[PDB]
Amino acid sequence: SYDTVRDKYWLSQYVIARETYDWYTLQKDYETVGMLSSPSEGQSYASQFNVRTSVTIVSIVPNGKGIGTVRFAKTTKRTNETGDGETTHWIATIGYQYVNPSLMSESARLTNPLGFNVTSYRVDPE
Amino acid sequence: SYDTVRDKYWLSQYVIARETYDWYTLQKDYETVGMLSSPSEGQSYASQFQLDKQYGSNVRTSVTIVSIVPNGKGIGTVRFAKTTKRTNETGDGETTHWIATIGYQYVNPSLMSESARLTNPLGFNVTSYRVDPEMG
Amino acid sequence: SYDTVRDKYWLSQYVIARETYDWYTLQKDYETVGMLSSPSEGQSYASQFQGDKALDKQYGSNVRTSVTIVSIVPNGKGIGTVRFAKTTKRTGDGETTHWIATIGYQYVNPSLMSESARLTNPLGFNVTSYRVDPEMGVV
Amino acid sequence: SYDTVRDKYWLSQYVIARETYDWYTLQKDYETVGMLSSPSEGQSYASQFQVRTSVTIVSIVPNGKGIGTVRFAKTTKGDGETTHWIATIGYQYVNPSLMSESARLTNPLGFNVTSYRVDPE
Ligand SMILES: [Cl-]
Ligand SMILES: [Cl-]
Repeated sequence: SYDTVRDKYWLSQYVIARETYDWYTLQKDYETVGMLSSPSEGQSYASQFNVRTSVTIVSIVPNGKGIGTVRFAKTTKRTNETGDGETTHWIATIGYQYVNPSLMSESARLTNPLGFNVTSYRVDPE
Repeated sequence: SYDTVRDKYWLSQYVIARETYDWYTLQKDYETVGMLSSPSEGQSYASQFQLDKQYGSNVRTSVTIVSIVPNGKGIGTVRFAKTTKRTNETGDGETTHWIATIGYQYVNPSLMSESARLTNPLGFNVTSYRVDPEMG
Repeated sequence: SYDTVRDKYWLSQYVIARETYDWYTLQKDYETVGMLSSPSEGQSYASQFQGDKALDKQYGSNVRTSVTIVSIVPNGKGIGTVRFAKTTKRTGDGETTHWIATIGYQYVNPSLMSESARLTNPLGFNVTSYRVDPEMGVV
Repeated sequence: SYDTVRDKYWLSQYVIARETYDWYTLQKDYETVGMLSSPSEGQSYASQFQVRTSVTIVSIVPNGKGIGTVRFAKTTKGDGETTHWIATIGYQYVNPSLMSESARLTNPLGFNVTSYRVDPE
C-alpha cells in the first residue's frame, strides 16, 4: 500500500541518516536525524555525542502499527585503504508515528514534510 | 436484519481469511485480507509473510466459526476455533478456541481497485482486529 | 530493493502533489510539483493556475479533489506507472474516477535547486514526462 | 498527574506479570500479559515464551508520550539471587470495547504495550 511505501521510505532514510559516518556530511546527517526524531528520541540521540561508514538497506518490514524492522549493512572503510573495508549486518527496531508538520520548525518541515517522527530506535547485530 | 446478515457475513469472511493457513488457498486468503482491511490492518496481517517459508505446505490451520455477534456501533465479536494439523497425518490435530474483536465500517467503494470492488462492492473495511483466548 | 522503495515513494508523492486540489494544501502542493519537475513539466502544471483561466480562481475553496493511490509499478528505464483514484466533491461521497499516470523520471544533480528544494528533495528526483490516461483495465 | 499515576501503575503491573516466574500463577500471568499487550506484541511474547522468581519494582519513569522506563529487580529462590534490570516499554491506550470482555475486565482502561525490551543495569 501507499502508507507502507511511505513508511518504508522514511524508515530507510532514517537509518541512512543515523548510521552513516561521513565527516563532510555529518553535521547535515545529525540535523536530519533530529528533524525525523521525536523530541525525546532527538534528545537521546544528541546524548551519544578519517573512517567512512556507508549503509545498505536490505529490507524493511513495517508492522503497520508504528513499529518497523530494518535489516541493513554498514561498510566501514579506512579512507586510504583500497577496497570497501569491513561489512557487518544489523537490525534496527524502530517505533514511529506521524505528527502534524505545522508542529515543527519551517526548516524541519522542508526536510520532513509528512511529519515522520521516530519515537524509539534500537540497533542489534543480525 | 439485512445489516446484521451483511455484517455477520463479512466478519466471518474476515476471520476465515485472516486466521486460515493453507498453502493452496493462501494467495486468495492473503488477497482477501488486503481488500477488506484498512492499510494499517492490511500491513499488520501481511507483515507476518514478509511464516509461509517457515511452514510451506506441511502445516494446515483451518477455522471453524462458532458464533458471530455484531455488538452495535461498528464492533463485532467472532468466536472461533483454529485447528492445526501437520499435513501428513490423519487425526484431529490441535484445536484452540479464540475471540476476535473487530472494529469495522463501510467505506466508499469507488476508492478501491477493480478486483477489490468486484469482491467487496459494499466497502467492508476492518480498522481494528484483535484476537484473545476464549474464557467465560 | 531500496531503489524500488525510493522510486515508488517519489512517484506517489508526485501524483499526490500534482492531482490534488485542496485550497488548504494548494500552496504546498504547487511548490512540491515545482521542486520535483523539469522546467517543462513544472510549467505545464503551473500554467493551469495562470492567466484569467486560473483553476483556483474558478474553484476557490468550494471544491476539493483528493487522491487515492492504488498501485505503483516502476517499469524500469526511468518510467513508472501509478494507478490512482481522484475524488471530487463540493464543500455524500462526491465523484470518483480512476486514472493511470505514466511518468518519465530521473535523479539529477541535487545542487541545482534552491536550498528549499534541496532540503525536501535531496536525492534529486525529477519528472521529465507526465501523462494521465483513463483506467481501462487490462487486455 | 493522574495520567502519570495511571501509567506507572499499569507499567508496573505489566513488568510484574511478564517477569515473574511462579508455577501456580504462570498461566494467569501469561494471560495477563496478552491482555495488556498489543496484538503484535502479544504474538511476539507468545513466540518467545518457552524455582520461583519474584519481581521488585524500583522506579517507573514515563516520558509522557508513550515510552516508560521501569527499573526493577528479579529474585530467584535463604535469600536467592537478585539481578537488576531496565525495561524500556512503548505503550498507548485503546478503546476497551476493541478487546474481549475478559480482556476488558482485566484491563479496563485498554492499556496496551506495543514494545518491550529488558536490559541489564
Ligand atoms: Cl516526511
Ligand atoms: Cl529526494
